Amino acid sequence: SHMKNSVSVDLPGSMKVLVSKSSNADGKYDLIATVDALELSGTSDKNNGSGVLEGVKADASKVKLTISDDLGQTTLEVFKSDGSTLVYKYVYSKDKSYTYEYFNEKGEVSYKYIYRADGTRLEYTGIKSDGSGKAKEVLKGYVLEGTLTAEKTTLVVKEGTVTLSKNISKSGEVSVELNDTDSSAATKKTAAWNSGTSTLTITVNSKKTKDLVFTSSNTITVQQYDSNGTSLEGSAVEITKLDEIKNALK
Repeated sequence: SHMKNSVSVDLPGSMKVLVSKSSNADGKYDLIATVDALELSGTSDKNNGSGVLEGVKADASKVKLTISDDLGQTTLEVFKSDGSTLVYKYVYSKDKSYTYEYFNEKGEVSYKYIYRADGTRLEYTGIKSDGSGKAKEVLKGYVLEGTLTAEKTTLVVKEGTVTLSKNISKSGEVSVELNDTDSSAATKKTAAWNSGTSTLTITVNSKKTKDLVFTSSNTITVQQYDSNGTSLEGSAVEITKLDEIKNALK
């Protein structure tokens, strides 16, 4: 793309926009960019690169790029020729976090990919009209699997008669629970969640055995209690594979 008497500005998602050095008789600035092979254009009351740019594809699809007033976010929408039914949509921030969505012929979401600033990911596949679907969380060393519903995301790990469930609410709040179908007092596992420290403490035969901590870095650590069940010993150790979570549930 080209523009007489202009300045190039770098944006989130490794995008670029050209903006005029000075305003026209109506006090406005001209904008131009090329995105995924198509030229978009617009005008703005501001001089920094922010505003709305639009274009139209060969197949009649309508494309719209919105650059936030402080340059911290970009949104790219592709609609049907009606200008309202979404085909796909993606959003980048200056910290490198990013979300991509695809839609069915009715304009309802069917797939969603989320990349967090720390490099971990959430992936939702086969999303239905009722809001349900398959869910996967991709961490450093291993992947967790489960389901999406209208209320929340639930990731599940099973070992023998024990089931561990990691819940994530609409707003990203994490809580964890454990249930064991074993009847014997000698071997049945139970647990207590502390929301104030993001920690699950496991008990067997009335005594504390270990602490599993669910950290702000999206990792899990394990640490054992002494043989009396009184104090933690050694140092906490970071989990690196799924089999090590299963080991902790034995």
